[PDB]
Amino acid sequence: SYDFDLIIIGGGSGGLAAAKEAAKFDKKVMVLDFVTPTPLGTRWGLGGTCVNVGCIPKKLMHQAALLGQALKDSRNYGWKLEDTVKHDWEKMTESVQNHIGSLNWGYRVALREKKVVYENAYGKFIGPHKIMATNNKGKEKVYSAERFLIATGERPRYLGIPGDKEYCISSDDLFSLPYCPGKTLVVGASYVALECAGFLAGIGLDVTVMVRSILLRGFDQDMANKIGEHMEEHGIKFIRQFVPTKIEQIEAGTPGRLKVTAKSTNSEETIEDEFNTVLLAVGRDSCTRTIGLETVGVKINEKTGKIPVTDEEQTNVPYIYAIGDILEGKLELTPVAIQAGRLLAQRLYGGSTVKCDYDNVPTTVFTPLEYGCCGLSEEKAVEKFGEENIEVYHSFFWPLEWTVPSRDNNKCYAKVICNLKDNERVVGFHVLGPNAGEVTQGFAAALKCGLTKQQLDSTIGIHPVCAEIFTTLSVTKRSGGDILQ
Amino acid sequence: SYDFDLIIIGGGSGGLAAAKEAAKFDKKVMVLDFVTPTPLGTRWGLGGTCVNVGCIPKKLMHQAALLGQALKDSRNYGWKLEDTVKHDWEKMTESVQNHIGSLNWGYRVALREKKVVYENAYGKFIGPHKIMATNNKGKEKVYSAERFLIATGERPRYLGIPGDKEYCISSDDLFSLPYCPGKTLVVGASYVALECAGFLAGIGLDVTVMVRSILLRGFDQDMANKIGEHMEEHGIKFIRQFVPTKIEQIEAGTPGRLKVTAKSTNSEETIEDEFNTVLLAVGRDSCTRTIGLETVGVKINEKTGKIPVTDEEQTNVPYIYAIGDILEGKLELTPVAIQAGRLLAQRLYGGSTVKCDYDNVPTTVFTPLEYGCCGLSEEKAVEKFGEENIEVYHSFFWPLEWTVPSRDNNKCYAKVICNLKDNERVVGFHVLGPNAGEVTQGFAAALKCGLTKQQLDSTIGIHPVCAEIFTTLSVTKRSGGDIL
Ligand SMILES: Cc1cc2nc3c(=O)[nH]c(=O)nc-3n(C[C@H](O)[C@H](O)[C@H](O)COP(=O)(O)OP(=O)(O)OC[C@H]3O[C@@H](n4cnc5c(N)ncnc54)[C@H](O)[C@@H]3O)c2cc1C
Ligand SMILES: Cc1cc2nc3c(=O)[nH]c(=O)nc-3n(C[C@H](O)[C@H](O)[C@H](O)COP(=O)(O)OP(=O)(O)OC[C@H]3O[C@@H](n4cnc5c(N)ncnc54)[C@H](O)[C@@H]3O)c2cc1C
Ligand SMILES: O=S([O-])[O-]
Ligand SMILES: O=S([O-])[O-]
Ligand SMILES: O=S([O-])[O-]
Repeated sequence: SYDFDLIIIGGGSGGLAAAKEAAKFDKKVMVLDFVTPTPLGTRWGLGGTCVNVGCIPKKLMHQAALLGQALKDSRNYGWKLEDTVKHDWEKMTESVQNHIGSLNWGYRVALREKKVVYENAYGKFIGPHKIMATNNKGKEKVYSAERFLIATGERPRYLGIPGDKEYCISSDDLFSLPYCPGKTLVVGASYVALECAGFLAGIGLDVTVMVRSILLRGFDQDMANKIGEHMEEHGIKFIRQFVPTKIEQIEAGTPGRLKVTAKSTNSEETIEDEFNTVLLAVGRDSCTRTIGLETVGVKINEKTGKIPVTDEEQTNVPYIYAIGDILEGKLELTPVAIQAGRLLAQRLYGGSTVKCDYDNVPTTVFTPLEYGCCGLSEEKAVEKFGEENIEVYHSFFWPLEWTVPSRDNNKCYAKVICNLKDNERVVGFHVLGPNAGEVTQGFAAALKCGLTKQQLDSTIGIHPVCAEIFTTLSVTKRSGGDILQ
Repeated sequence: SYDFDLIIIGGGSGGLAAAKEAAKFDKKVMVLDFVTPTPLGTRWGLGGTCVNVGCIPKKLMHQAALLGQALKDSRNYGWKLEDTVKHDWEKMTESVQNHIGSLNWGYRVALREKKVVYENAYGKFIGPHKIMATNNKGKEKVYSAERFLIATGERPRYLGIPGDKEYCISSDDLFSLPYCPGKTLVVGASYVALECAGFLAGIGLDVTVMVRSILLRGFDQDMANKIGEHMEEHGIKFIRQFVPTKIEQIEAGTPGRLKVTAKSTNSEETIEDEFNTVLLAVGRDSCTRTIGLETVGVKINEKTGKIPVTDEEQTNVPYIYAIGDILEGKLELTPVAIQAGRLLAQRLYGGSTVKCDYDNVPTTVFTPLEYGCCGLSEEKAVEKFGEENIEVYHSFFWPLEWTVPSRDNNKCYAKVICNLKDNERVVGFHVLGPNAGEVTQGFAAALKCGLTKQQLDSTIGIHPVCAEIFTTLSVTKRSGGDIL
């Protein structure tokens, strides 16, 4: 018989959630987790991308930037605070790493209490029902299991140019960087790029963002553009329609000096500039190519690296499942991986028939001005239902907290997208402003219940809170009405 | 015919909202607003309780307290900030009044643009379809209208004891107080009492709360008790089951020194202590007794002062309507008054048949730890549906922002209340934590759509944000499971 009921390959958000849930049904479970180091040698503990080099440290550094702004705001509220307050990168990073270390330990303890075997080893299939585990010393051991769950996540992509691995960093290195990045170039335009750029500027750095085409491809573009305009007003420089072709080291150091050469995407024009740090945020690649899928028959999308799965998270191979960021056509989010993992365990071992619902899943981008959304972008809604059947209600708003400091009127923005063919069903929700994620969450539940504009209008606001703007939206884009407060 | 289509008595949240909406239908409208001064002389501009002496300044002073805590938190996030930061009451109050002054102006401008007549005069009915308006010099003018809207709001209550009007203040005076209150006694246990106590402590004052019976009567009591415990851990002192019997002035000043004597509610025990400022937050009374209702036949509840109305906001007198805090059995909230006013204007003049919906209206209490809720308290749900038919799911949580400063784990708290006889319909929602109102608003919209537990569980969380706790609540009170 098999060594385990279930072996899980990857101890991140999805893998750990599935492992804890499967162990409630008295199953024998092993989790394999290993962190291959970045090209410059960075590694970390158990818990995956989110805990170590993703959501958690990112939000903490965003909070540090927010706190910088709160120091300024406090003066008009009467706090007698000295004029210049400087920021200490090492102190910040030490507190972030301390918290991450406690999570690393929490997860190890938790697996032990649930009687899940944890092996700090890299897993690679070698034949049906069999996997090889290789630890940090190169010792190999072979294990078998009745079922397997692939939850290996992704890792940052490089550009394939001279000097990129040698001199640049990615998000994987940023969050434990042992020196202040200094003058920084962020290459890319994903949410990670913009978030990182945002918090680095918010702690006082000179930041530049180099963008291949557009910001936040896949997100509502009018929202994306407002985010960018706000970043630019707060001193972040944008270089539009360029990609780096090489990175050269002018001087080593911590940080050193780097010369970046870059080429226009739509012409032959070339540019050069120098930076202390270059952060590459040009996508992520799925960890699906070096895990012996070919020895067990698992098919993947050879071009993207993603794994297609059934609506129960089964690969083409019936005893092998997959969840999380490696899935094709799903979403790269922690709570999605967590829900997929828990529900999977419940279907396999608890008799449940409930499937993970990947529709209308909310997100938030933690740019200096935060952006929460759920459902369709305006352009997707127009594509799906037709322009004549879509009504968009919108407004600017001004958080009360920002009045006394006297800043940033008419930046925060709210809209809902309604389908006129279906009782003005709210098919998209978008907010730009503080605590955007806190705002969005409950409206995402309301979308699950079929919220219509009429229901939304009958809902009473809470005063004085930003979110209440959603209960009185009466001006449509189609009307051409003015929406400046 | 009449001088006006509609005369509105009271230029506060409800009255202004109704006036702006009625003017969209090309009606001739007047708003009467007058602010009778507090016993110590405080007065203010157009806009009502909320703008001048309620929601707006209260949330701004709450924000000042929050910023104090942010100063502390900033150190662990790497900001090299000096050890002691002091707070300046006058600077805070000056900025708050400056903002209120821009709102006073905004509402006058907005009436004028809508062609609504604004008269700074106190209104008192004198006969059918007729009202007398008295200005600050005592000049009287008579106006008529086809319909009237009463929206006069409420004012703070005193205790009826020696020294109370002479030496104490209320919320009406607090927000423009020209000096720092110093050592403060807050008398009462309403949301106003606790919010004011909370921000005063948050800006560094020595604060004591004197409570007659319980905290936040009318609200979920387990939530109320957690709020109080949190206040107490942060240095707010509570005096339990006492009421003041007199206030005596030891020394005049700004602030002075006051001696408060108080009596136990359930014994003969007596106590004394001294304070710089005494803030009374012991309820509010409806401005319904000095407006000539008897000359037009409008019936009120003589005991409470509140006005019963139909579901269309009509009093017993068919050309006279009422909205806002004075209504019997409704809710004392700005957005409720605003909605009621707008929808009333639309029914009277726009052919709408839509009524204000007073069910599952959310609220937030802006105590140091904020409390948002919507729907039923646990004890009201149990009364209404029966204990065996109620499931409560709950959990503590720890905002990520609080980890690095390393404080206050297992304080923030979330629960939903479900009706097992109706598909686990979520009939109550409760959250204790930061940004509680931002969290509660969308869940209130979900309650309007009939949210069930299954739908809530199928909703995916946003990570890492406090509100996501609501999407994974699996532990019930009934199960006895541990939730730390
Ligand atoms: C900068 C950044 C910010 C983000 N912010 C957010 C956010 O705000 N909110 C949000 O919801 N999501 C966010 N995400 C995404 C979130 O991190 C991922 O959605 C989530 O971690 C994916 O979980 P997972 O289980 O699929 O993979 P991971 O958590 O990446 O776990 C994969 C684990 O498997 C390990 N592994 C890989 N191959 C092997 C092998 N062969 N054997 C053993 N172990 C292996 C990996 O090292 C890792 O430990 C962010 C991501 C990044 C990079
Ligand atoms: C300290 C405090 C905090 C509060 N916080 C909140 C909160 O966070 N959120 C919230 O939603 N609500 C809050 N409220 C309540 C909110 O302020 C009221 O619900 C709301 O203002 C009621 O609006 P209204 O139109 O009923 O009356 P008001 O705005 O009180 O308006 C009544 C107006 O009529 C004037 N007036 C009275 N009699 C006459 C007369 N005879 N003739 C002419 N004018 C007259 C009054 O002076 C006043 O201008 C708070 C209240 C207080 C006291
Ligand atoms: O601005 S120079 O140090 O890269
Ligand atoms: O291979 S999955 O698309 O059935
Ligand atoms: O106003 S009643 O006396 O007709």
